[PDB]
Amino acid sequence: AESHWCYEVQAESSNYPCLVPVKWGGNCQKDRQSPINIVTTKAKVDKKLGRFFFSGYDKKQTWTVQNNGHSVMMLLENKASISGGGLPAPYQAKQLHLHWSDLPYKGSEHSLDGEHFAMEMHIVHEKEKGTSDPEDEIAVLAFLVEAGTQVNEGFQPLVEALSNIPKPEMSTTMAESSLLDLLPKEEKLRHYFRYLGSLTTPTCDEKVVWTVFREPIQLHREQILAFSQKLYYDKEQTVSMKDNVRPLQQLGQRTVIKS
Ligand SMILES: CC(=O)Nc1nnc(S(N)(=O)=O)s1
Ligand SMILES: [Zn+2]
Repeated sequence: AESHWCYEVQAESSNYPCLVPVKWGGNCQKDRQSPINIVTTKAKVDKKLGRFFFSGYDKKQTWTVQNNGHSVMMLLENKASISGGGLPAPYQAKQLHLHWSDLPYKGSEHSLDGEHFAMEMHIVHEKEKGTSDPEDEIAVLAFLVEAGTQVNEGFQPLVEALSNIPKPEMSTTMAESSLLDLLPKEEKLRHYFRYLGSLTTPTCDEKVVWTVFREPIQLHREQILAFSQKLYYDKEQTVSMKDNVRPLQQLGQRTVIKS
């Protein structure tokens, strides 16, 4: 490529040339890409999609959180894992990160029935393989975030940490907190959508089994704004981190199923 990959907002907000999403390389131009719009009434029920088992999600830890230049990322270091959820194996948690905007009607990568949410949180896990790379090497759990007036206390350790990592490659330690602190109530997580796709940043490898939960996380408008107010794409701090969102891709001949 002739320059570093970026999101559209970065190219629009700076005179420094970068490669916008439609121009991304790697596998980004192949035909099983993510994110997608989900028509919820067209997704077929698959009874084999049962409940998830979240392991290590309840435990209070002091997570390392970092600005990687295109998101904020918690390092999960195999300290959590998942099974069930119609998955073919257990998966080890690697990192958690987010995509957002600063307007309530956009910020998520996926849309449900043409509606974008204020943020989307991705928990990235790796497959525990056997002897028999695969289409489902990575399991990403996607949670949509709806802006409101409810202060989400569970999110405060993360939101407070943001002031400490404004620039790329900066890391800090979050106050004691659990992954469940960040999620909707567990019982609400029985309803989710499932399809096979890609990572949503270069090289956009087609190795992700996606889960998009129906239940949104409720976050106060100003907790969401704290992301774009405190974070930057560059050490120069010329472009606030927001609209770190890949445009919608075509489902093509794929099928979306639901629990
Ligand atoms: C470092 C790493 O895990 N790569 C990721 N790239 N895109 C991802 S996402 N947005 O689809 O969850 S994760
Ligand atoms: Zn992501």
